[PDB]
Amino acid sequence: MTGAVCPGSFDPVTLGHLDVFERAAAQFDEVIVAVLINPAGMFTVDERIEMIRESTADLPNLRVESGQGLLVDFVRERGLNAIVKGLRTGTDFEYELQMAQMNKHIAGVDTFFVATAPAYSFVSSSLAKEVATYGGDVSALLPASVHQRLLGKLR
Amino acid sequence: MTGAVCPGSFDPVTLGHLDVFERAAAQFDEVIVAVLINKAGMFTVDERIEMIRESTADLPNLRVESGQGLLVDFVRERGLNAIVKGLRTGTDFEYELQMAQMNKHIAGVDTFFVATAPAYSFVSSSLAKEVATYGGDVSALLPASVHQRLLGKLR
Amino acid sequence: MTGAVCPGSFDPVTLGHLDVFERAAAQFDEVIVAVLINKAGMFTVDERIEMIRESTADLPNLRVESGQGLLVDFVRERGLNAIVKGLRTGTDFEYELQMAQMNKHIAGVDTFFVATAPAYSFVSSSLAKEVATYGGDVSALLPASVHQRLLGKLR
Amino acid sequence: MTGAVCPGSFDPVTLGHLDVFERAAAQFDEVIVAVLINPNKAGMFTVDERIEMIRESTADLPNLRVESGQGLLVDFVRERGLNAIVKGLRTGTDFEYELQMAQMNKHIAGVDTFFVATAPAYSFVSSSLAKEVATYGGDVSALLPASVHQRLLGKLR
Amino acid sequence: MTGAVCPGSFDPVTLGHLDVFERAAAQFDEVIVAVLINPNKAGMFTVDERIEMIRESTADLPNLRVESGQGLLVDFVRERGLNAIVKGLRTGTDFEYELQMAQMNKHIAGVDTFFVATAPAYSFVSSSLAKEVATYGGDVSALLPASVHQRLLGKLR
Amino acid sequence: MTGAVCPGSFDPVTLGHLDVFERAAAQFDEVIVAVLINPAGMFTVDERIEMIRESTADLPNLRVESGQGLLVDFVRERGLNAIVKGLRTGTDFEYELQMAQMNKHIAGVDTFFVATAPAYSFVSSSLAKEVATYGGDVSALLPASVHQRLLGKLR
Ligand SMILES: Cc1ccc(C(=O)O)c(C(=O)O)n1
Ligand SMILES: Cc1ccc(C(=O)O)c(C(=O)O)n1
Ligand SMILES: Cc1ccc(C(=O)O)c(C(=O)O)n1
Ligand SMILES: Cc1ccc(C(=O)O)c(C(=O)O)n1
Ligand SMILES: Cc1ccc(C(=O)O)c(C(=O)O)n1
Ligand SMILES: Cc1ccc(C(=O)O)c(C(=O)O)n1
Repeated sequence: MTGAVCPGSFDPVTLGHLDVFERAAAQFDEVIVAVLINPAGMFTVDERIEMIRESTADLPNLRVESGQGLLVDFVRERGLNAIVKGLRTGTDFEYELQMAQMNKHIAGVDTFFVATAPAYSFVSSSLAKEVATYGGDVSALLPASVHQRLLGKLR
Repeated sequence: MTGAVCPGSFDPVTLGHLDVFERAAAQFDEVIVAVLINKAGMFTVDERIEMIRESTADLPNLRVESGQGLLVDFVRERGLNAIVKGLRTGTDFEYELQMAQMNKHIAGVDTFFVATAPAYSFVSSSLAKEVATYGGDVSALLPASVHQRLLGKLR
Repeated sequence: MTGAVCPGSFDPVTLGHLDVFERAAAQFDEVIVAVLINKAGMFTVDERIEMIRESTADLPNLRVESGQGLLVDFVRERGLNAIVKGLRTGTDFEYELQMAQMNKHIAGVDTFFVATAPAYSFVSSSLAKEVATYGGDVSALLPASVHQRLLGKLR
Repeated sequence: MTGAVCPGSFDPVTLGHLDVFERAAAQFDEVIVAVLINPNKAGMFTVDERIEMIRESTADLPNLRVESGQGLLVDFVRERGLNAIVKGLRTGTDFEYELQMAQMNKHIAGVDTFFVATAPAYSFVSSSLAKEVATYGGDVSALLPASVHQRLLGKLR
Repeated sequence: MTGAVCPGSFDPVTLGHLDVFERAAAQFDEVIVAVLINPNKAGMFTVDERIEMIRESTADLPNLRVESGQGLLVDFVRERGLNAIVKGLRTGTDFEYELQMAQMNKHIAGVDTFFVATAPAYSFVSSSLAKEVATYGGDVSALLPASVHQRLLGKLR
Repeated sequence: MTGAVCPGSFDPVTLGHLDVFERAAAQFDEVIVAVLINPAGMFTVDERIEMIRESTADLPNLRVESGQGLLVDFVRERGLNAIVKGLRTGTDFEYELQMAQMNKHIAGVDTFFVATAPAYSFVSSSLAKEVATYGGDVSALLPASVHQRLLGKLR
């Protein structure tokens, strides 16, 4: 039984995230999306989880959970030791590499990186929110349910 | 009827910026420098605009305006669809690429990048202010007008 | 009286190149595609030129010429002093920056960089030829005319 | 029935490669090491030598096997009923080229590429730099598995 | 009478920093570790604590001394009759910003900056990531000198 | 007694190289420029050494020697264990980092990197030769004696 964790704040989840989720779910027996919260954003943890579940309805081996603290503890507590992280334009890859090597050192957890599809490579949660805030149309970059909710939080 | 917008916070404008303005003005019929308002910074919007106008008096086809909201709206509301953005040492080019792809997606606006001259490649508004704050000589890196104004804000 | 030169070996021209040509032609009055002759490659200079002309028939202000020697001489001998160069995934941008600074130094020619559309961001002439050689379908990544011609050279 | 292909020329395999093999084998049900051969440029080691050196240093990995191939990697992957590649990263990896290839490979064949950074201890070895250093007498013994080191010295002498 | 300044906030010093200190001390007649303080943002450790942790882990380096400062690094360097900075590189270093600062520092004061990559074993530690990991219970004991680790745990508790 | 080696092929030496030499000579008691030859260029080893000696006449603690084989052997044979390498626009820094870590591992030799001055940041031996070959003026980027010799080898 294989498995990996897909971590992020997902505030909100984007089609870039979904693409990575789909690829993880296709290649591992079990995937857990870890909605990591800070001491703070647009959507509550519960809202974020609901948006991810709506978007991943077709992935029966993927589940969504909230987490706090050390990512490697979240991973190991669930009997796993792999992380799958997406890459997009603007990803701080050098910092991701630093964290991957740190996470392997402190807990033996591996990190696999996968680039999101070119079509979704320039969306990020932060930039989608910024563009939407000023009336820009990011509907092609987000799940339909997310775009609906986003307009709600803004209007 | 060609034209481009050169965006930035310009707090203050540097010779690195001016070099890019000059190239934009040499290659496009019309250039608009967009002083993006959203942090208070050191100089007020009017001061920034004044300093740019003073530094670009020899560029007849260049004008300076402030703007709020999406950069692409600023560009499109003036009948243009090109941005000219400078590169220097320390530019977050990956983030600029993300924004360029987003801006093309949401509004059909092209972004052209040009590297500033080597002599001005290590100045930024932030680093110039920091160095000058602590008594370093940045007079070779700023328009003569700007430099005096900066000393004024500090003393 | 604005103008830019779009240089490359174009062996063959891709949709990534065409996207850049289209943007250059939309933002400058005059565009010259420079097919730089110096390795024999797959297609002859005349074939490359033909394929570009066929692919750019809807761009009235664009023309195609071959060139030898310094790119800056090609540009300056046509009364221009701007280069428009595309960026894709795998572009050696650091080398392009070195050449841009050198070209500005020796001839006062500016270089503007523009990222090609995400959909065409992973095609290159080399990778398209390699993949097609081994039977991969690159028809979505090349002008329809070019694609048939490529199949011809292979079969 | 999960699985991935770990590709390379492995001329010779290094401890950097082996680290990546081990991680892939720990995270996928089956792993195939694809020894990709250019039929028009011989390397230092023959295909059989390359395969033997990998097998001898992966004997502890029961779910890993080693096969050679040529042409499109995605055909090698798909003909084995898989659609994942696991590729290692080290210092000096042309990551932008690997990203270009990954996006191309997804486009033409639907195959996903997962990248994993090799351990810091092995992050500066590559087949090419190991061969170069050894050619001029440098000690690369700590960077290559035992199945490789003296065979490499043999080729050079 | 050669010499270099090794700058940082060292809040706390890591084994990555110490590796760089050791290399600088091996290659220059004198080394000064400059503990640069922002007078308007306190860190986890006080200046005296930072200096004590560095001193305790550099006792074997007779030609290294430790001093705090603020403001322009190049003034700290020049007022000591030196004109070289030795700065470490690790994974996640903002090298482009360091390059910008190096060119600025040469321009305004004639001071040269030499960069050296820390050892692979210490390449993924940083003061900030060590503090973050330790805050949430992760084991960073192998990445920090003995002068630091339990003091860090003390601050966090 | 401190010391470092500055390695390269220097075919020919540029002002970028000279800037690095000067900084090494200012910071180390002894500097050795290692002219490394391959199994191949424009100038012979002896010509390269002569051009470097002409350019470094004012550096009494710097000497020039040819070398073959492992750079770390060259360094250690001379009682040293430091390398000083310059950085310019277009340097393959990731490969330099790989070699530095390899060189430290196999022989305990440290590598210090220093960026050349912005004015000399876009010259390289290869690009200077290429530009000069087609009649471009690189005289501001090379020592006077070198530029003289370069015109000689070309004409
Ligand atoms: C698909 C994807 C991958 C990575 C990131 C990230 O860098 O945090 C993002 C995002 O910024 O929201 N998105
Ligand atoms: C000439 C120039 C080009 C780009 C930038 C930028 O990254 O915003 C700057 C700056 O930081 O002030 N300056
Ligand atoms: C669209 C595009 C932009 C740039 C390049 C290049 O790096 O030369 C290429 C290509 O490799 O064919 N293509
Ligand atoms: C461990 C490892 C990962 C990737 C590579 C590569 O860039 O091909 C190598 C190598 O070059 O031999 N090695
Ligand atoms: C060894 C080392 C070198 C450089 C840095 C840095 O980027 O400031 C660090 C750190 O962040 O603590 N550490
Ligand atoms: C000053 C300098 C530093 C490094 C290099 C290099 O990368 O080889 C060069 C060059 O290319 O000739 N020049």
